[PDB]
Amino acid sequence: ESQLDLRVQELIKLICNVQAMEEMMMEMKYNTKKAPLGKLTVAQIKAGYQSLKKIEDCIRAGQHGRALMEACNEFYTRIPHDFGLRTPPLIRTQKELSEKIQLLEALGDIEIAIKLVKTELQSPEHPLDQHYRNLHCALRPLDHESYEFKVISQYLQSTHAPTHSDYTMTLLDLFEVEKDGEKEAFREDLHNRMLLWHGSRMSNWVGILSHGLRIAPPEAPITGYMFGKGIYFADMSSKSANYCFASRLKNTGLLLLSEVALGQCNELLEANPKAEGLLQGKHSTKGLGKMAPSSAHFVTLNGSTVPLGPASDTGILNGYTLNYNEYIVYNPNQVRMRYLLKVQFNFLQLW
Ligand SMILES: COCCCN1Cc2cccc(C(N)=O)c2C1=O
Repeated sequence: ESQLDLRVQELIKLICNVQAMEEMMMEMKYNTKKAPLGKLTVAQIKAGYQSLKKIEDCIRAGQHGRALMEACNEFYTRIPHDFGLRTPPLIRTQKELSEKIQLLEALGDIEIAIKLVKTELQSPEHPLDQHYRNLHCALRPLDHESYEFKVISQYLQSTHAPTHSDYTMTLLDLFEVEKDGEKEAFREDLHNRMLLWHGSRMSNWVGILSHGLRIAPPEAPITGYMFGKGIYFADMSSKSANYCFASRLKNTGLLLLSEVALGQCNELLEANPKAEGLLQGKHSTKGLGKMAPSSAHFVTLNGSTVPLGPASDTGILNGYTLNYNEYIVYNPNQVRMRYLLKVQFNFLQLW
């Protein structure tokens, strides 16, 4: 029998489920049958990113014919997909290229997860307890009556964007997060600390909790990252929640809240994959949104500003303009993971 709080038991059971990872990869068209997740290697993933660079080259030159077909076929050979009887689809847009980056990120997190979930041959501990220990990340459930639950609930609801109307979110459980080493590494000296959202797919949480949020590797396509290879956050819960890729079938997702040491922001109206080079002493990039929470409503929680909603106009308009802010830091030492929300997505099929 498990010695964990039942809330933690259910969380661990959810994120450490290998079959759920398999099903998630199958939904993304990855061929789990022919290329078992247990046998996938970091070298194979790295080569996958390299083949995306060649696709990126085609996209940035608007070459959509045989050169693109060949580049996509190379990627599909390295990272097996299951397209049934259909001609393999081409990867033609920045959006489609981003989906493939997301796949490789998920594969890397699953590679980590499969190693982590291995249990001891003989042990006095329940499997759930071994998985939990192997995270090296404390997860302490908070009561729904608590002040922290009240404020985080308010943050979640008040920053659900009105343009993200396809679903609502219900907070099922809330955990305080303390990742081994993060406090010691954190730039607690930097000003402008904010409590910001980060969403990710369900397959990714074992990786994120055990290794923290990470930046993209040098081999990844540069233009797959609209503000460069950093760690991306939102001040709108639903902007991050969209990156959970929850569905009617799998409607439980997680959202992470982290204390982010932004320091001096470099404010940008337009996307620039080379943004990190423009910092010139500044500590973070802020993609400037049309709509944002306003300072009048902000509260503090454990030394971080909480940008409570609702969102309203920022006076920012362009070319393209971001709907909502996004914040990018380029070193994990500017992040301290703080809360993990177990969220039920309630989908509305609107027409
Ligand atoms: C290929 O991936 C590029 C980064 C994609 N982006 C952009 C972004 C903005 C705001 C929040 C988030 C988040 N995950 O919560 C993200 C995100 O993942």
